Amino acid sequence: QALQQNGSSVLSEDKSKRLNTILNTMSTIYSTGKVCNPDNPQECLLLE
Amino acid sequence: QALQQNGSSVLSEDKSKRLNTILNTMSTIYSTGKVCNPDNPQECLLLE
Ligand SMILES: *[C@@H]1O[C@H](CO)[C@@H](O[C@@H]2O[C@H](CO)[C@@H](O)[C@H](O)[C@H]2NC(C)=O)[C@H](O)[C@H]1NC(C)=O
Ligand SMILES: *[C@@H]1O[C@H](CO)[C@@H](O[C@@H]2O[C@H](CO)[C@@H](O)[C@H](O)[C@H]2NC(C)=O)[C@H](O)[C@H]1NC(C)=O
Repeated sequence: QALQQNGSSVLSEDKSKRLNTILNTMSTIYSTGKVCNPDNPQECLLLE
Repeated sequence: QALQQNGSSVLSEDKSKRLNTILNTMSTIYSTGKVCNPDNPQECLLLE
């Protein structure tokens, strides 16, 4: 039963690639998001 | 008369400082400003 699980393989190929690109997009948005000042918008800050 | 010109020194000290900081601000805004796509705002392009 530790080797039986199919995981996400039961999904169709199109839906599987859609889920993969959604996960990648969410991770990238979190990793490279920027905010900056209302008065000096030339320099922005990351999160970390 | 090539050495006699008073230049910008006739201005008051506060006004001279104001003009200098205005010029520096304008140059920096031109140099470091950037724009980016409406759909993927994570990466933004400079001018040059
Ligand atoms: C994991 O994947 C297997 C095969 O990929 C799946 O088995 C299917 O099971 C149904 C119902 O018994 C059969 O009618 C199909 O013919 C099987 N294969 C197909 C074509 O999907 C099953 O979904 C999963 N097995 C477990 C234990 O979770
Ligand atoms: C710039 O040089 C001029 C030329 O002398 C200086 O002008 C003086 O003030 C008035 C306006 O020209 C004149 O009537 C005086 O004869 C000038 N005497 C001086 C030396 O003040 C002016 O002072 C100089 N500007 C600065 C910032 O020193």
